[PDB]
Amino acid sequence: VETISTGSLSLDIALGAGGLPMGRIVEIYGPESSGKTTLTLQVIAAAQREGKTCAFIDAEHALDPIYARKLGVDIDNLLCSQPDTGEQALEICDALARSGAVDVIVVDSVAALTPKAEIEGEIGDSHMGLAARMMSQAMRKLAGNLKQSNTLLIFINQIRMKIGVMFGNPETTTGGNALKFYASVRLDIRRIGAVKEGENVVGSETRVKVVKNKIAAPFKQAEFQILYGEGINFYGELVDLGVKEKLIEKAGAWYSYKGEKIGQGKANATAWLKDNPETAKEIEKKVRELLLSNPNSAIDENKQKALAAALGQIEKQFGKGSIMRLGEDRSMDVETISTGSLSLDIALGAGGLPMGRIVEIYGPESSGKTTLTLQVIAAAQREGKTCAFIDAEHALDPIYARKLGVDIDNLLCSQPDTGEQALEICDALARSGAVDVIVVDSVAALTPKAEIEGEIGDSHMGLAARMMSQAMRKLAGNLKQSNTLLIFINQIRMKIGVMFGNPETTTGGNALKFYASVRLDIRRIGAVKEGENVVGSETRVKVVKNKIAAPFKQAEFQILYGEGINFYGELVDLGVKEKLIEKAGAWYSYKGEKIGQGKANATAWLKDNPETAKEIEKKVRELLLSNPNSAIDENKQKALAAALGQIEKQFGKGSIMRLGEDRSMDVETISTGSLSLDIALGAGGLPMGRIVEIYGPESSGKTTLTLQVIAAAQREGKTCAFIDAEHALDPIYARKLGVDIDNLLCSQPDTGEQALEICDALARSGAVDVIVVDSVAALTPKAEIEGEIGDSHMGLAARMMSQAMRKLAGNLKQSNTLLIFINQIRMKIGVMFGNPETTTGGNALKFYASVRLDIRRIGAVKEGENVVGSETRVKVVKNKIAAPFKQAEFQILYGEGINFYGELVDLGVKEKLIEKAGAWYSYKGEKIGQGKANATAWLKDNPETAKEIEKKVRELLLSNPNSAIDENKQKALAAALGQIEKQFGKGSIMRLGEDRSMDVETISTGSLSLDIALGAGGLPMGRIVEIYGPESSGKTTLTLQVIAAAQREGKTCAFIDAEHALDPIYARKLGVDIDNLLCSQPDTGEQALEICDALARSGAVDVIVVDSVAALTPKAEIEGEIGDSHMGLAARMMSQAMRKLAGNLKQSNTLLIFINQIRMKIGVMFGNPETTTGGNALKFYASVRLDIRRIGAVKEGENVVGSETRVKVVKNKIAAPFKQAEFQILYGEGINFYGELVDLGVKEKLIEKAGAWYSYKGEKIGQGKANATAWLKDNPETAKEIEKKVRELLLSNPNSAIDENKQKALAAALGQIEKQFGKGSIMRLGEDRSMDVETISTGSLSLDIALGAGGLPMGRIVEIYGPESSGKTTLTLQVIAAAQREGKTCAFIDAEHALDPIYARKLGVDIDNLLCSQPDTGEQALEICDALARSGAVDVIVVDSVAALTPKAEIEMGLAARMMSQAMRKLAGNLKQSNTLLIFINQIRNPETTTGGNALKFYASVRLDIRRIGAVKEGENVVGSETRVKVVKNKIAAPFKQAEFQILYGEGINFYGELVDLGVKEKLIEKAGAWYSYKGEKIGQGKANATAWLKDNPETAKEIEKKVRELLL
DNA sequence: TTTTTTTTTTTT
Ligand SMILES: Nc1ncnc2c1ncn2[C@@H]1O[C@H](COP(=O)(O)OP(=O)(O)O)[C@@H](O)[C@H]1O
Ligand SMILES: Nc1ncnc2c1ncn2[C@@H]1O[C@H](COP(=O)(O)OP(=O)(O)O)[C@@H](O)[C@H]1O
Ligand SMILES: Nc1ncnc2c1ncn2[C@@H]1O[C@H](COP(=O)(O)OP(=O)(O)O)[C@@H](O)[C@H]1O
Ligand SMILES: Nc1ncnc2c1ncn2[C@@H]1O[C@H](COP(=O)(O)OP(=O)(O)O)[C@@H](O)[C@H]1O
Ligand SMILES: Nc1ncnc2c1ncn2[C@@H]1O[C@H](COP(=O)(O)OP(=O)(O)O)[C@@H](O)[C@H]1O
Ligand code: ALF
Ligand code: ALF
Ligand code: ALF
Ligand code: ALF
Ligand code: ALF
Ligand SMILES: [Mg+2]
Ligand SMILES: [Mg+2]
Ligand SMILES: [Mg+2]
Ligand SMILES: [Mg+2]
Ligand SMILES: [Mg+2]
Repeated sequence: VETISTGSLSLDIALGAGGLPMGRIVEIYGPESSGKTTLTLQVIAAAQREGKTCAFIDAEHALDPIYARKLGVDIDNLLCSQPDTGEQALEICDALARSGAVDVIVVDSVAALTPKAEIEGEIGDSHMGLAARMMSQAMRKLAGNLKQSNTLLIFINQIRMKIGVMFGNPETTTGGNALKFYASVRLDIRRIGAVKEGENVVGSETRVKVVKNKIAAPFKQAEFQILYGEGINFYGELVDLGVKEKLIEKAGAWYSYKGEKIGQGKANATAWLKDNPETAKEIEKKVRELLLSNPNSAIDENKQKALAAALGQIEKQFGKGSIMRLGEDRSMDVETISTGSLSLDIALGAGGLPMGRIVEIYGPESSGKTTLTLQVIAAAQREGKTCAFIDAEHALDPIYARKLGVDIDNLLCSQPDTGEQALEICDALARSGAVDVIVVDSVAALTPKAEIEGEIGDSHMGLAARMMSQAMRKLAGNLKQSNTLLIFINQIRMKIGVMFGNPETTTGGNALKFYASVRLDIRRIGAVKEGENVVGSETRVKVVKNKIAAPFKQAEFQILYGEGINFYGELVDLGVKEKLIEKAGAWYSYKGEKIGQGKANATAWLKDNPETAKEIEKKVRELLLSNPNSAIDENKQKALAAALGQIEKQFGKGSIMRLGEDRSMDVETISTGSLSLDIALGAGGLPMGRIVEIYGPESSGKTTLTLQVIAAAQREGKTCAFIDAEHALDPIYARKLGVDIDNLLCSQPDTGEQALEICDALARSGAVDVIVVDSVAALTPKAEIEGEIGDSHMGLAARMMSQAMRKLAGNLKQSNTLLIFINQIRMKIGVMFGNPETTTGGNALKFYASVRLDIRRIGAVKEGENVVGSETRVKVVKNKIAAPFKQAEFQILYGEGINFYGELVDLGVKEKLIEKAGAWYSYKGEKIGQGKANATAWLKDNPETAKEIEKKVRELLLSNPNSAIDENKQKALAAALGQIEKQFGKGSIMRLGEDRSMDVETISTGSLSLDIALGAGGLPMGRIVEIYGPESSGKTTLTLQVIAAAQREGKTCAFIDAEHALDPIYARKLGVDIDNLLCSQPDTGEQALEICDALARSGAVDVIVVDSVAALTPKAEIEGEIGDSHMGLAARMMSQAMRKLAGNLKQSNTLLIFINQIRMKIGVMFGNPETTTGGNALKFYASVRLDIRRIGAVKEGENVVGSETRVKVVKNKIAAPFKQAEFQILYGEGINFYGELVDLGVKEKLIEKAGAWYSYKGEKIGQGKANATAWLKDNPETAKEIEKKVRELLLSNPNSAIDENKQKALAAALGQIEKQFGKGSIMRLGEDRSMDVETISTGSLSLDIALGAGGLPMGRIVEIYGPESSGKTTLTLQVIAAAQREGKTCAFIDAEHALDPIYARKLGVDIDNLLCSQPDTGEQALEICDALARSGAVDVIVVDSVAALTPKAEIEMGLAARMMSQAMRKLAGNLKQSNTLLIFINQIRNPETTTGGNALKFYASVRLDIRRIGAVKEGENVVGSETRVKVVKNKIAAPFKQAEFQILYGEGINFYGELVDLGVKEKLIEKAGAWYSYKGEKIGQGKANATAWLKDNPETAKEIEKKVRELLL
């Protein structure tokens, strides 16, 4: 075995034998730009340095001869070949091997070795493993020849992925398995970092692993630097190795050799060795002796004879220039084209993009990719070059291209049908030699033929990737031999599950990375502004890959809209920077002469003096470029025409043509229904044959806007379709907005794939003009719908959308169909920089949209009292047909739509076409109205004059102004419709007007005034409703009243008690049929929602209510600890739930009501700090949202007997929003329905009211509201009559074997739920014993009475709060004592660290059995609570001071609040299922509050306010505290009763004192002055003595107590 | 033969 150096010392060591073995095969592989070619050239250079002869087979067609020279290669003696086919490449290898005159041969890219059959055949033609069998045959033949000539053959290879492998390294290598076996050495090379000169990236930090080795041990590795334009930092290695081997001394930063200092810092020591080559050789020789395992490494006139002969043979076999010395190959010289940006041309090092090469440009949407591309085309055309543009994205604006200086009339342009077609056109144009630059717009849009013909949702895993890989193989050679530049534009995608480095990728696989000679990352970094107006984009381009000069330089410039790259701007900045242009303050000077004040003016001057500009530019280039360069056309036109004729013959008529003459490319627009929006869009409306996205918050007007565009289109004879994926379209409302309901095609699809397949089918028919998809957020993948809630389908919707765009874009353009996608907003978590808002469904839509609109409600339109419309703003956030970032403001008037004529007035006035003198509006001298309202009415009334004004407003304000047949449509329409129905079932698409299942049906809410407020008379069936409000505002109550009303009509209901706080007895009092109410207290939030889905799908349940989304705790959270962060886990759960539920609920006609709680949003001192739990999804999916609030007390003199209540309709999709209802909730009775009826009756003049007397139809019905109410309750028939009339008068939107299938399906779904989630997971409320309320005494009799139920409820949460020393702990210990006295087990969490055990004993606590904990952190305290709850062995737990519950992070805003909120979520369920009472004591901070946030307010079943109101005195001594407790919240009995008792110190609550007072109050104990008597017998004088007597007579005391309880409980 | 592509707030 004999070896050759690799050019790296550490690699030579890693290889064990000191280098690569002669007469063997070697493979080198790695990612793009990892240093494969470089390494290879370094081995060639080292070999040549020793008199060896080398050959380079550049199959990749990307060798830079000048660069090879810089790496020390003898260019003039390097044999070089750029072969046509892979077989040719390998035949040359064999011939060179057999000659015995070549020492090392390197083949650059086996990946580029294309079989002859493949080259000749089309792109997208199958030749399975043809390259593999070719390689296999080559090795067989080569191995023997290489050995007998002692020739080293190095194969460079690229990396590919292996699709379908979910188990081990997914990486592979090209060209099959043969090379693996035949290689004596295999090397894996990788770039592991950057080498930096402060700012500049000057090299690559590199690692090589010896992955296979037949000449020494494998698996050693080398690390070294590749310095650009220099090569392997050899002397760097030498320093490190020298130091490591103790030949070079290193004291701190000082390097020494043999006593003499050689440099400070690695950089300087390296420079010294470079400078002293003799000493370097000495050190190297020693390093090798020390570290190499093996000791390795007429006569030449026979070589030259045989060389010339083999060379002559190769040329005879394969043609003239098939092999030659690199130095003399002119076709190998790098030639460049300007990019249109001066600073980019500088960044690229060589002055522009290289001819005959592939270039990639990628970046986010609207970053300037197409623009840049067109600017390079314009520059090329300006120099007489010929260009072609492949518009695969179907979004090129010819007029815009012209504005950027493109010669539209000579730009070849193609909008190809398939990706293979696109690439076949590229190949054909390349091969012709008549086209100079070709740009392919979006590889992302290059859709494989099989994908286009397949359905949406069919998987074609890496079909585009393998297509691209085949394309590069074929294109690289053709492009070089024609000197044609090919630019690929690419989009960005996210790679999922990557939280390390860069999550960004590029479309179309890995091939392009490798084959690109330059890769550019372009980005918008800011706005260019003319004060107000955004007039351009501030832009940055990074040179991310570079094969013709150093990489990683960057350019910054402006893109000015409608003008292009600000070239002269760059020139000023560069001129100033290079001291060619002088800048004194704001004054710019050239050669002494002032050229302008401010950058703007200096720029204008250069534009004006082109000769001087050229001079400055020439100098800037000389100063800043690192790699500067230095019958004929009638053959071109002949070959061009022939290739063009060929393309048209192969792919049909208009498959390629001059842009200027393609009529189908002219942008045509449709009105949006808003005039100011049409103006904002620049072109006058939305573009036909394009994709548009509209997004914004809930109820911002997305659907409305969309329907207005449909209406306007229909008004012009166009055909429209509406895909209601959100399942929330109101046909009657659509009609009010002027939509032709009877001709609007409408679909409520089952899956997202179905929705998109329908879009495709409608597009392809060519019979539909505009299609709108309502909510991409609602487009649920098939796998997701069939899966369970909580199954993860990470980015399944995203990959679906990405596939859809690919297929849709082409079809929409060729049918001239407008597709509008509505989207919702989501928050992106962990983003406190810029904008936390996003959009659903991934990144594809951003890129493919020609227009993106951000719509927002910015205020209310008011008729004094009534909210009659929404004030609206739309921002044009993306625009491909005119400048972006303009905005529109208009009104949406409910039940009417966009106020188009309103805009017209304002615009008319603004443009001085309509005169406005005070309040009077005039047109052409004639008065048209007083006030905006009347002027609007006038224009509406005079449509001809309105058109005239509108036409003028458009002329004045638009920047981008515009301009058998139907029986084929109807034929194709019917066919596509028939197809859709055959594929997806009967009613899967139909005319809206005739879809009965779309009509809105309602259920009463139990409140008459609410039913009126809702406009439609109640809540809508088959929809989602949300109710939210503060604690005890009446959410559950309202809900139960709707259930009761539903049951009263024979409907079936279910209640999901996630809050674990439903009182069955109370539900009964509110009129609920307890025995038939399905009830569930689920363990996790996913379970709760899975039950909802299952009940919905059964079709046997009519209304379902979920009590507290706030209580819907994700499974991961429940199983995790308290204080574990599950940021937005509940939100993503809710978001998935809505997606699945919406469709099921509609198709079963099931109403789902979600109750929600309120939380505060921290750091918000602007508008409303209130929010709702569980994220944003529910806002969007709810058809009605209700805000309920307690606004006062209903009183029977003393007693609080009900709550005065207000409900605001905060969102409404079935009638106008923002109306409100006010009614009473009477405790233990419910909503006072007949009360409302009286008030409404009187208000509507149906019931007469003379003073206090109420009359109906002449006959007196009662004196006072109370009695009139009683009368209606008593005469139900008359009440119905009055109610019917009140509804007719006040509703704005009035409505209009069978049960044995229900019971069969119900039982089945119930059986299923129980099988899935365990025994008692759902049952009838009436028979659930675990739901009954059980109580524990508080230790105070009067408190037990105040609580109504006789004490605190087991399995619930209780809060006690009050000032310091008010008796909180005491009370708590008394409840513990009472519990222990009954054999219960108690625990005390002393977070306040202030429990006195001796005192607890005095209050009668069993100290020895009281579990006690003084926890370190709040999370620990609560984790202990949870653990004790879950054990089921503790009966009552008290936590002393939530105020003392300090979060873990704090012992290192609202951290405690979010902790408490998480705790309640987890505790509520566990406490109920163990029947454990948890009491929280709280402190005070009405200006009073409580610690630890809002959660506890909501979750407490009882809240107690305790207060010291005076002193108990033994003459002198204060011996106790006089105490008052108010029941401030109560879920088990009426609230607001109060107790008063004494706390006697060292004794506790004075129980017998209470007994006296109660006894006296109830007339059981007689009190004559100061004398107390029982049953005639005197028991004491003064309260003190009576108390002592009862204490002394316990039997009598029991008797009195028993009676007091019977009377007062 | 050879990758595909994000999800979504928390709470005085
Ligand atoms: N002509 C050149 N001028 C300056 N730097 C170059 C040149 N060619 C390559 N480089 C740099 O050398 C490194 C490796 O290049 P190369 O050996 O071509 O990688 P590979 O062959 O593995 O694709 C890259 O960082 C690249 O930018
Ligand atoms: N027809 C047009 N009129 C005005 N501005 C445009 C037009 N087309 C593109 N622009 C603006 O130029 C910038 C870059 O657009 P473009 O080059 O199409 O980006 P990309 O191709 O990278 O998606 C964006 O700000 C865009 O709005
Ligand atoms: N059927 C209807 N009757 C009355 N007003 C409606 C109706 N539908 C929607 N609106 C009102 O119009 C505005 C926008 O509604 P919509 O276009 O559905 O919002 P989005 O689709 O953005 O969620 C809201 O104020 C809404 O309450
Ligand atoms: N079991 C009950 N007995 C008497 N009054 C009750 C009962 N449950 C609730 N209430 C009262 O009805 C009103 C509304 O209670 P609720 O509907 O549970 O409020 P929310 O569900 O909004 O927290 C409150 O005044 C509450 O005290
Ligand atoms: N160990 C004790 N000895 C005497 N008096 C006490 C003792 N502990 C509490 N008190 C008195 O009992 C009353 C209420 O105390 P406590 O129940 O601890 O109030 P809180 O816990 O609400 O601050 C106060 O007047 C206090 O002075
Ligand atoms: F293999 Al390369 F640029 F030559 F990625
Ligand atoms: F790449 Al684009 F609009 F053309 F984002
Ligand atoms: F997008 Al919506 F109600 F339809 F907020
Ligand atoms: F929402 Al509640 F008591 F049920 F405040
Ligand atoms: F002493 Al305190 F609440 F004030 F326990
Ligand atoms: Mg290379
Ligand atoms: Mg583009
Ligand atoms: Mg909508
Ligand atoms: Mg409730
Ligand atoms: Mg205390």
